[PDB]
Amino acid sequence: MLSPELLAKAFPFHFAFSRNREIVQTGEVLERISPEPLVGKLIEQHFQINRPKILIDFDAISKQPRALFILEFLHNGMQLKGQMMYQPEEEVIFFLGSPWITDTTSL
Amino acid sequence: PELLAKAFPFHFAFSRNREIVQTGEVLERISPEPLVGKLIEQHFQINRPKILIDFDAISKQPRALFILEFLHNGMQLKGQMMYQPEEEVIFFLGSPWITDTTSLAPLGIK
Repeated sequence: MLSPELLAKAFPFHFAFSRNREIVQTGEVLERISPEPLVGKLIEQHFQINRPKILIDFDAISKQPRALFILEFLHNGMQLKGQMMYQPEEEVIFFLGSPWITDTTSL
Repeated sequence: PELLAKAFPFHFAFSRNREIVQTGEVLERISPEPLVGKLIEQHFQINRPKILIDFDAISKQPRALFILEFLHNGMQLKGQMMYQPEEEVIFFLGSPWITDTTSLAPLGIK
């Protein structure tokens, strides 16, 4: 029921990836923040998954739809937390992440 | 900053009297009634942690993930409660859990 334009705007720090681990879309704020452009790049060159303890693996990720995911943006060290929303029809996962705001979190 | 208002379109901010003083762009769009000036407990419940809706109590859980439920439709918003001592407000930087059913459409007439 969710508009793709609405989803993207609702989550300014999201990224979406395909099963080859390539990033296919990013939110407005995330893109503006990254030094390299993220679309076309592999997840593991820009992110680390801190929680749950699992592989950056499309299939492994699709098996945990209720888990709170915590990813680190390797560039600034921000801890992004959120849902990994699986779209089986599109063969895309959306990490609908947003940063924890601590005193030393720099955007 | 006031980028915070933009990067968290579902946020709301509140004061010690539990009055909502500010809301994100998307939260207002989907709300059945304007939230600014309303009391938190008329519109939301806290599911996690198992705490009172209380400015002081919330301010002492700075590292907890809060789960609030928007009472109107059962939407679960998850996020940080970020205290701002200099402004005398807490920001709930929540985001909705997204399901097949999720609508981020404005409500229409009535």
